[PDB]
Amino acid sequence: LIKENMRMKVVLEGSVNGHQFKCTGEGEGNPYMGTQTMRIKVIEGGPLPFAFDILATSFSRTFIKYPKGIPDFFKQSFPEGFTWERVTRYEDGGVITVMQDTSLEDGCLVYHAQVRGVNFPSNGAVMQKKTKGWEPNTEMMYPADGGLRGYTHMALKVDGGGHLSCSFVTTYRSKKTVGNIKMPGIHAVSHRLERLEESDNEMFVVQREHAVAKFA
Repeated sequence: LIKENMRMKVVLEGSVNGHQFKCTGEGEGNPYMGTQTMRIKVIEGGPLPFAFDILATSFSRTFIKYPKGIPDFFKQSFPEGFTWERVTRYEDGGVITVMQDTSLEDGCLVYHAQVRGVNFPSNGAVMQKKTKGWEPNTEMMYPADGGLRGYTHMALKVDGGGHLSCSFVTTYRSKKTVGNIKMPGIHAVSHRLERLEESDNEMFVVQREHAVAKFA
């Protein structure tokens, strides 16, 4: 069901520091090479009064390059797909909670994400739009009662050479109601999320990710 070329579409909605918004995206990638690109529009609430970087990691686990010898939980979850649930905590006080659903409809991956961010300091880099993308990172993946827990410590780059550290656990759960899933062992996933394009007030963003599974 997961072909060498797959398309995806996404709706992402919620609020950060009380500011309500909605974004829509579409893209494509090669799930077996771990590559994808997505074009994203802010369709409600724009221009956002915060860095889009905080939303960027919420827009795609089907596109990880897994070796033969590490079972691929996400690809095996289809046709039904999977969900993920995350709480991201930032060094300077912001917390963002995300719930995501991943499905497959008529050959296309479809994503719905609900986001709620609070307590980002008003004078901090997020709310002042002084960030400059994510450092590449490695997500540890742990098997947990028929799902996976991912654990990431990520650094958001900020103007003037700083970074904001953030951490999170992600809970990945299968939606499969018929069929089997071969569970992997502990492993890691290397991520590079790159901003390719943006409009002036980040109302339009193109980003790409490269994700590769490796032994831990």
